[PDB]
Amino acid sequence: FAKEIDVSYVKIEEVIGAGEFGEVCRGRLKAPGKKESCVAIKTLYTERQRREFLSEASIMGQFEHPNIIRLEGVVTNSMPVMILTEFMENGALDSFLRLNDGQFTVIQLVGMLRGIASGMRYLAEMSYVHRDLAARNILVNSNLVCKVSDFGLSRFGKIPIRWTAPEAIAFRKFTSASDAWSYGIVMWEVMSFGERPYWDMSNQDVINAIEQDYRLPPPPDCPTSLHQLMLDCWQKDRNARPRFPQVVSALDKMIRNPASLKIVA
Ligand SMILES: COCCNC(=O)c1ccc(Nc2ncc3cc(-c4ccncc4)ccc3n2)cc1
Ligand SMILES: [Mg+2]
Ligand SMILES: [Mg+2]
Repeated sequence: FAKEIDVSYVKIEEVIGAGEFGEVCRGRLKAPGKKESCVAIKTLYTERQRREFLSEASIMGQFEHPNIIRLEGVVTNSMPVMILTEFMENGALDSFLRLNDGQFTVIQLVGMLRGIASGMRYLAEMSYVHRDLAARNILVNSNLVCKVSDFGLSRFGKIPIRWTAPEAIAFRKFTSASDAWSYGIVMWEVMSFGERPYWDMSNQDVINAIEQDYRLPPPPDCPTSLHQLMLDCWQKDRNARPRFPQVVSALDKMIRNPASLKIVA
């Protein structure tokens, strides 16, 4: 593995959350010749489960981008198995926004979406299909920088219906274009300050609604240009959806022309 670290360099500070295979902790990483850094630690079962859990670390270690969670290291030679990443002070974006409901400006929200879109642009360029892009899988640092998290080389836990493109649900064809659909859902989550997508519907109702041309309405106070970008991401034809460089360009144009963001339906 790339970034194997001696367990003596890690001090676990406190449990900060619950992950899929175990606890999420905050800790301190101090390696010889390097400054001490704050880390988030995921601790871990069968051999296939261990290889799947560690597959997150394998791919994360091959990415380097300001909007992609940074791998600091892994503990595999010793037990328990750990994945260490940079610590993100504000945690998951959906809960962060619910805590701060209506407290960030449209320009700040657009900056967060631009950061997510830059991370996705990088992944699509690397031919990496996320498949689980959702606000709960975005982490936020003290400066409000949004980073894509939740990596893995495993195949579908269950398909996250509410965030998945219709061709991906129906034919299990996951592409950067189905991630563009998911990104549209993330835009809606952000502009709604962490509301659950299709909150008043079940998974089967969502599958039926989407197939029957229903699309999420603009969140309260959402600029029309942002809801139009959502509708573009939600085109039934995957080839008609904007690619991530187009998404970033559209958001940069909004940031540059804030008067456009004043138009609300
Ligand atoms: C005492 O607990 C109170 C509740 N917890 C928080 O407020 C909280 C705040 C910040 C974060 N930050 C954080 N920072 C980085 C993370 C990184 C991962 C991760 C992802 C993939 N592989 C390994 C780790 C998971 C969660 C992560 N969470 C988490 C919880
Ligand atoms: Mg780089
Ligand atoms: Mg996932």
